[PDB]
Amino acid sequence: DGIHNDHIKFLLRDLYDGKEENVPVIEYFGGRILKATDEEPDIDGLTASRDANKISYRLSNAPSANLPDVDSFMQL
Repeated sequence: DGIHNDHIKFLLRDLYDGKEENVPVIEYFGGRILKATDEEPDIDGLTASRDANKISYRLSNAPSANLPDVDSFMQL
């Protein structure tokens, strides 16, 4: 703890000038998230709609073998 806290202190004082208000805050300490200057789904076999109440994703019922990564589909 000691070693880490000297680090966060050293680090605050050296890049936040004491102001812990400057230290950004997240819900839980998890993995960084990817920013898209797009924000629009350029994804095949997937359609994307939304209101103020609901976001709709649905995948083409066409038998064609074009669908999103199981990975991508969950990042979304």
